[PDB]
Amino acid sequence: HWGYGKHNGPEHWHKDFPIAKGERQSPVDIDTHTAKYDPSLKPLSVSYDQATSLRILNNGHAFNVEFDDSQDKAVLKGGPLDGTYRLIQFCFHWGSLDGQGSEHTVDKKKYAAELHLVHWNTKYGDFGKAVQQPDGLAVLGIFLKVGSAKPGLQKVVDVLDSIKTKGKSADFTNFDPRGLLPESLDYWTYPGSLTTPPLLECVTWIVLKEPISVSSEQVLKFRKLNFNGEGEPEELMVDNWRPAQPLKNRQIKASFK
Ligand SMILES: [Zn+2]
Repeated sequence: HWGYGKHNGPEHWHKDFPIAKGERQSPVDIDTHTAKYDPSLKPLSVSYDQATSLRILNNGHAFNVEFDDSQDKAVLKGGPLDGTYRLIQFCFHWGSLDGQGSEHTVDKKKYAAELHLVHWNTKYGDFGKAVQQPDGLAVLGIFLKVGSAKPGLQKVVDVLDSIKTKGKSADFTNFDPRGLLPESLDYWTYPGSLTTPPLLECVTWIVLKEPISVSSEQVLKFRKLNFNGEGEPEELMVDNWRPAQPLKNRQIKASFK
């Protein structure tokens, strides 16, 4: 099935998921000289006080940390959103080298990595139904650059030996996602999609202008993960990002001048 390699990477995806060639695909390039500052835009409200992380998983494409989404413990609201979106997971994408790794790009620039805090619209009852709705998901995307270390990522880095290969998971309780946010919540926003199959166009993307810094030692530990399962030839999990897709008929709004 799908991956990032020459035989099953982003250029092949459309054969199984034809929406890959659609009108609201993600990620995109964020052109800061055409993104418009938007007045109707409230500030973003991140309410992650009650967040409960469940498990971390190497799914053979990335890793995800999964969250207890049985109640309003961790919600995103405000900004461009209507209603209340519950955090269900975060996924991470990164590169083989520091100059690539992000899915979204800003003025064609690629960051070392990109995190997604994935939330589903409470009015659809669950994630399954949510993803079938054009406004069903809100994804907060945070760029990472290699500079100093992020302490709130170290928990994650420290568990990665336990999930080196596809299929492996580990308990990951009491992880605080607030520790993955930059200082500023200035953001750009646009309608798009999942960046991995099934690539459904159900996403209000909210991409933060301010990147976080991670150490070279932190990102290096992501690059030691594996795409393959235990007892298969070792294939390092790197470059698990989809490249920027056609903007087509969409405007990217900025929450800031
Ligand atoms: Zn992701």
